[PDB]
Amino acid sequence: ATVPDLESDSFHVDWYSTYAELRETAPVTPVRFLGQDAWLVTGYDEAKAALSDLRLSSDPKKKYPGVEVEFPAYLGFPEDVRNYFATNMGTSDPPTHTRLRKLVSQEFTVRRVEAMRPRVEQITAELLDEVGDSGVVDIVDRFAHPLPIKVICELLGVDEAARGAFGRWSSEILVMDPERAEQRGQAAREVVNFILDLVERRRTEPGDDLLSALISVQDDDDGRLSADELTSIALVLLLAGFEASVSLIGIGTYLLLTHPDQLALVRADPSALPNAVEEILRYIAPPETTTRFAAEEVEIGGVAIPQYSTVLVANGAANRDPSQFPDPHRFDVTRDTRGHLSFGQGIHFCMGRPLAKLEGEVALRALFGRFPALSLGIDADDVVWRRSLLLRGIDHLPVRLDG
Ligand code: HEM
Ligand SMILES: C[C@]12CCC(=O)C=C1CC[C@@H]1[C@@H]2CC[C@]2(C)C(=O)CC[C@@H]12
Ligand SMILES: C[C@]12CCC(=O)C=C1CC[C@@H]1[C@@H]2CC[C@]2(C)C(=O)CC[C@@H]12
Repeated sequence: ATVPDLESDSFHVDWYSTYAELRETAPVTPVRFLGQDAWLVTGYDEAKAALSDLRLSSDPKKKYPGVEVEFPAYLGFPEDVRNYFATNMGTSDPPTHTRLRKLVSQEFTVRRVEAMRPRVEQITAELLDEVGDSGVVDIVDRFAHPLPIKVICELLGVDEAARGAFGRWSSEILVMDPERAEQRGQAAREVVNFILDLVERRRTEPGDDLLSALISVQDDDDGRLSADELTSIALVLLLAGFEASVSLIGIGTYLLLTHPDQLALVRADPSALPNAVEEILRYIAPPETTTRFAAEEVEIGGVAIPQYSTVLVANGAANRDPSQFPDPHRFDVTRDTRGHLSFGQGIHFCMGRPLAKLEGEVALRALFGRFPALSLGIDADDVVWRRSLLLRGIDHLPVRLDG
């Protein structure tokens, strides 16, 4: 009786209360979203199990007898555009996933990330030098946002008259509003056109960047990446490379400001920063929801999910499951955050974890170390949270530098 509609304000206003209600009733339940029926998984155990079950595919390009596969993330995307966004690690199942991840991991390494620490510190310092030292500034527009973008552009060899453009496109693709569908499909074409030009430019003039590296990358047993895989991989690395990092820095600043106790704990011991980052991700996971497609009938938590169903694994809800995390609504930077699902679970585990932790640690440490009297420019209850189950974040965060 009464299936929940994920488009309602209950999933965007104090949404975590709605998750607890649902999980209590049934960790696995049928819902409606973007006009289609789906199953949402709010339980921790149920979420881990689902992400570990390979009968739940991550490939939207797959064709099934009399079935039209529709992953919500692709609302309004023309098919040619869809395939450019969907021919990479996160959009492939083994054995394709296996080789794509192997070829990329040869170049996208911890060594390459570590060598970037000096540059990310410098960029952080510059951005902070620019905000001044007094008044109210949107910490997102002046810090949280440009920091991750500069780092990903340098890593991929993207430049000046390009950056900032994909910011607005990214902004449109982040939300699925049925009425803005084609405007969504349009920004998507632009992102693609940009990438196509970027890769060809790099083929013509290779450098020390990661993208040049991926173009030459080769393996004896796996081979090389096709033009399409290369273009799709560059697209996801660019997009996923900065968007969630923005959410981490913005939500994190917001969190520490509203929990003075935890902020004091951090300023005191810098060695407590790393776990603070983990607790911020656990508390409000940017990728609140992850999508899977049931290639076969699958039983999740005693519930049979019919074949060909769309499954929304709510990573965000699972992180606040009381049986896994006691007092899940208490933001505690000292708690064991082991096992949260914010970077995924299983084969599709986040390849970008090292870079994300680097940015969050360096950013927040630099932010709060520089502004000891930093405070929220607005009332905590007035902070506008982005309406997206795909990726949570704060688009505007006014803070007072001097207090
Ligand atoms: C705040 C940090 C981030 C969070 C919360 C995050 C979260 C995730 C999650 C939840 C997944 C799994 C998605 C699924 O199972 O369908 C994932 C996958 C992935 N992430 Fe991250 N991520 C972050 C930053 C990054 C960065 C900086 C990059 C690097 C360019 C990146 C690259 C990827 C890629 C390529 C995958 C696909 C992995 C695969 O399919 O094999 N991520 N990430
Ligand atoms: C989790 C994630 C990473 C960081 C970020 O900022 C936003 C997202 C949401 C979309 C995810 C992406 C990871 C790569 C994924 C799985 C694909 O291959 C298609 C969907 C896409
Ligand atoms: C999460 C994300 C990151 C950067 C950004 O600016 C906006 C978005 C939302 C659309 C995501 C994209 C990551 C790549 C995704 C998952 C695809 O492969 C299709 C939909 C698309």
